[PDB]
Amino acid sequence: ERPTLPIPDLLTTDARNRIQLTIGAGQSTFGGKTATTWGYNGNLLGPAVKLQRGKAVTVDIYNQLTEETTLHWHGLEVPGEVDGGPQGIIPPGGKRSVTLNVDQPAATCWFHPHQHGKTGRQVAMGLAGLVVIEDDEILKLMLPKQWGIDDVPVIVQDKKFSADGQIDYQLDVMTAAVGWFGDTLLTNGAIYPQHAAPRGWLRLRLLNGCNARSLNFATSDNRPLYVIASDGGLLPEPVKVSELPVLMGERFEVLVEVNDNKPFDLVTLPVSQMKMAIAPFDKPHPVMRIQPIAISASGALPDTLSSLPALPSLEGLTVRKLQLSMDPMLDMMGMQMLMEKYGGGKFDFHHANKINGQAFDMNKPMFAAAKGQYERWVISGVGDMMLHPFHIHGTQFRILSENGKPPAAHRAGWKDTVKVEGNVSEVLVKFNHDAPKEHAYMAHCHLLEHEDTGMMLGFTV
Ligand SMILES: [Cu+2]
Ligand SMILES: [Cu+2]
Ligand SMILES: [Cu+2]
Repeated sequence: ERPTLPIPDLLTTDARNRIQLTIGAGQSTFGGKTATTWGYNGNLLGPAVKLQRGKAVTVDIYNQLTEETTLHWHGLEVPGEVDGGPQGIIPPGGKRSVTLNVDQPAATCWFHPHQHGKTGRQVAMGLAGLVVIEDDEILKLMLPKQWGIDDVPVIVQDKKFSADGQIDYQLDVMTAAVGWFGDTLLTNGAIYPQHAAPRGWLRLRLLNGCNARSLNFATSDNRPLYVIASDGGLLPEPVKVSELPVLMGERFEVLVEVNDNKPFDLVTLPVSQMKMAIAPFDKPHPVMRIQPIAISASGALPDTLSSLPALPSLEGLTVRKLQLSMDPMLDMMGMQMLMEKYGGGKFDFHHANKINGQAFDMNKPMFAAAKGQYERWVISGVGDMMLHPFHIHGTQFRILSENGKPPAAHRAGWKDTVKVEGNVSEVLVKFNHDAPKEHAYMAHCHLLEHEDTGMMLGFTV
């Protein structure tokens, strides 16, 4: 009765150097009840696009939805033209082709809609896919690499459903304040699936694909997780942890030992968002069952994985300050609402959340950043106690200060997201590619309902 963990197709180019992605609506079943869902190349979620560093691929994108959408390639160091800006809106029945030039270390990135004001809803409906970047360096390590066997993507997402089974998503005052949270946890679209893993090392490419919920991975029997990669790729050495917090939109790759016939679970532990943990995420929650099989796998975990460049001197680097702000009444409303779950004048919430006192204006980039030079961006969330995972397009950056303190070792490598939660973060960013006004990059909170209600800025390079 325990469903098998679905494995996204790992797609490579055809003989024409092309990959096709179709965006469309279908049906899925959750807990025995059908729901209308959206997917790439299917009814729900999407495939994993395989890229090779230093090689070009062209992606043909067909929008079969009845509304506009866009595609954001989260974590890719690509020109702003790839996401597209206004030219990046794909009308119903429209086609968009993008040629991806992959010039960054091996990493697990992802892709998802980014229509402003509607990103939360389109992700909630089902749209997300993966990007697997490979390079020469990672292949020489002889990591677990049999996709779907000992090298497995694990996209973890919550959803809220109505009584009839349909996805229950509404961007209203309360969801704009706190985010969209559900009580049903999905793993590659399935409820508590199991994966059969050969003996030895099992590699999990973890993605927190929730709109607003932070996760904290561990195992049911407290066996450790060996973190080998963050958002932007390999760490210099594996970092062993007993638990692994993962913010919305973040990825980590971990190895876990499969050493006998005893099944065990990947779980997620309670997280305080504000300072409340709400059922059914107020105690450890299963994510998926790992079922050992008698076959042994040959993946290895070397002592050294990669090399990170030394941080440059901070003297002389441009400093950019970004102040996140939540509307005080959304902030208050959200605190009271969570306190109860845990236990007029013309206001428009669609532009109520802000950066540097401005809600996102698609026609006015806030600044231009330098191309090819390190900058220090300082992001403050001092006005409220909510979690804002801050994401910057076009770069894999280094965290200098995460929410007031130097980053943990497994978060000190390549990142595209930094925690901001009532304190101040500082990141060292470099943009290798152009993004003109008509194809501007974005920087924003990745709690999707916050960015949909104004907590985003555009910038050019
Ligand atoms: Cu994203
Ligand atoms: Cu936020
Ligand atoms: Cu974004």
